Amino acid sequence: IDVLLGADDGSLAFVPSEFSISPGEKIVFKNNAGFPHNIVFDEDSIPSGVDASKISMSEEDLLNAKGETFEVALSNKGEYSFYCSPHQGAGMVGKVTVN
Repeated sequence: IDVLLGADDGSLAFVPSEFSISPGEKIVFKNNAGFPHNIVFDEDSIPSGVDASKISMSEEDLLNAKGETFEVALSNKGEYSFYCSPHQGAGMVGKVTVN
């Protein structure tokens, strides 16, 4: 599934922000608008036993250019909360469910 970072009107959102995938389905996060952006999984808000480091950007890492992507595949089932660190307070947050 593709997810935009920034809406086409410049809104600081993931599009989509809430979505479900199957195990080992790839997510491609694509820099769209209002970058730089990143994708961080909340270590307190992912399935038990998952290593956030394996699936997230560092807080300090950025995608700086239009069309840069970060791709990830999730295998454990459950709910995963993520956010964009520089824009978290703006509400640039999301949740994926692996079912």
